[PDB]
Amino acid sequence: GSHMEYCPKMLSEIRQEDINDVETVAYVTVTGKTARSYNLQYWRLYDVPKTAPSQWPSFGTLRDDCGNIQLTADTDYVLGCKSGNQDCFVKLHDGLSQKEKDLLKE
Repeated sequence: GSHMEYCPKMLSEIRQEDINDVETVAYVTVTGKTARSYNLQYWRLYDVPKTAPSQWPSFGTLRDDCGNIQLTADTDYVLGCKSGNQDCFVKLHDGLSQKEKDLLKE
């Protein structure tokens, strides 16, 4: 079926509230798109809201059932997700301010 939980949102600004409400925040590149999911390369899991797990896969996918995002090929994003890559927020990595860098402990 379709799930509101697989409708990622673009964030203009990453704030503490956004970080606290996800399980992981990651630095990713979108490497392509299958049917309904973006393909992802993971570069780093930030140590927020909690210290990052020791082990994490280099590849993953992000499902979008809505289309309220239009991610571009070979483009870098910060991706904040609850477990299973649901209720995600997305922000262009090249658009990070120093404030956001500090929140992410970049």
